[PDB]
Amino acid sequence: SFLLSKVSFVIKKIRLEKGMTQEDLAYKSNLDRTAISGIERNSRNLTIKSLELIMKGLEVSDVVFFEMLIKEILKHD
Amino acid sequence: SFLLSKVSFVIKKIRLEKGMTQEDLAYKSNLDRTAISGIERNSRNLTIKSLELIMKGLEVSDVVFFEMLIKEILKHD
Repeated sequence: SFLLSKVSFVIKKIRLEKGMTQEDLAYKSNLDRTAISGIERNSRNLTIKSLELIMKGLEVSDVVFFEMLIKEILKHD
Repeated sequence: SFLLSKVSFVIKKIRLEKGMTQEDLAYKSNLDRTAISGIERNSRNLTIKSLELIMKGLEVSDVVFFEMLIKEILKHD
């Protein structure tokens, strides 16, 4: 699907712009590394609560995240 | 948790703007009515795939959804 693949793509794009490894995010987001890897490959089973934990771990506001998700969808869907 | 409470607010807001019942949304979204009620009652997490199916069931684009969520967070914190 287009949404979960865009959510993952935006998580990875921000994590690398902040210079972070999957381990680093895992530790800051309170989710296991395998979880992070999994979501970055497919975000279908990401919950909203976890996505919030990920945003806190990237240190990115929800609003910014959503604005990048919309920009990605609009420009590339 | 904060994100989920605004997501739950936006779902309910759109559902009622559209004049749809919870039963109607449940059927169109592939999610139990018990599920929908819990999501709106903040007593229940939600996956992105679930949120996707809800948007389809509301017949709103993800972009419009997320823009409404951003306005809600921004104007009302």
